[PDB]
Amino acid sequence: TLVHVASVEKGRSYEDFQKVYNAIALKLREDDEYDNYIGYGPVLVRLAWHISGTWDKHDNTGGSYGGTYRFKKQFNDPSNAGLQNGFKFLEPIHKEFPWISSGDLFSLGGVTAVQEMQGPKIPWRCGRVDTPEDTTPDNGRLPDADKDAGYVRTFFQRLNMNDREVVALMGAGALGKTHLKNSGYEGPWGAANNVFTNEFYLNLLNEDWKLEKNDANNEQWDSKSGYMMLPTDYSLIQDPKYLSIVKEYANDQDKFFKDFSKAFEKLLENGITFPKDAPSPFIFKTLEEQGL
Ligand code: HEM
Repeated sequence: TLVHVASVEKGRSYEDFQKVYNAIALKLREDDEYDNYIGYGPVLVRLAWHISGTWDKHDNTGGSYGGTYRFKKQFNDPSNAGLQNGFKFLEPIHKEFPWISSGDLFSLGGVTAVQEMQGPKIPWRCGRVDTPEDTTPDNGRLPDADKDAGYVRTFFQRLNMNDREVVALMGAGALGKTHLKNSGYEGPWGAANNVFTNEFYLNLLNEDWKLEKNDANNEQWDSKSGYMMLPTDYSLIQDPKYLSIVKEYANDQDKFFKDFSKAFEKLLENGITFPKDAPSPFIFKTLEEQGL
């Protein structure tokens, strides 16, 4: 198991990272038109999870720390197609703040997007360090969507995530949508695409789902309301343990926010050793809380 010790960007503290937060949040506001006015919030949240989700607990490869990845077929793979827009969004931020590492920026982008879409506060730690010499390909490390509950449970054990963590994670605020041309799946999980909610769980339990074939010839669960669920999403109510938790989050927004917050931060911090002398996690204020 390689060891990856967090190292604070030289001389930086809270206020420096809140400035990066603010520029990300302000660009989020400014580039409102992206993806039929969904904006960049959702792809940023997906970007943070994708780079973090390359981690393997068994040898500590991958993860957010090194910020250095090689994306299968340079994003023209259904597993990662669409993420380049997220990296392109963060390039001007990186140019404005060249001192932040890549792992810190990718992960802070996901935290910023969640909060600015009114999701829970997500504490965030700095100190990931680029590892240009050691690149992690995402190839085969992220999960397939045409699978069942056992697949999902087993996949996530590699990320040291349990049933609750997994169900909290996948709902992912019901942000954004699947795009047929990226992934071979089409449609949103809910009606409020760029607001962080527990509506994934509600829709899953309350919508009338039909198992259909999309124009890419892949099966997905569809509702007359125009929502969709991937086979892996749907499995969360086919498995009896997952189903209980789905119901729990459907019925308690605050519990879901708190569980999501813990699991997302954990996900974003996997693979990383924080010195005992490391600063405490930062909780960034939103633009709205700052009156900006
Ligand atoms: C079993 C695990 C999961 C599967 C199979 C998977 C599958 C998918 C697929 C197929 C898409 C569509 C990509 C495209 O068409 O644009 C996608 C979207 C997305 N994923 Fe995942 N995902 C899973 C886990 C996660 C989790 C844990 C998060 C974050 C906590 C998440 C975040 C998102 C978000 C926010 C998008 C929307 C992107 C956009 O609107 O541009 N996913 N995912």
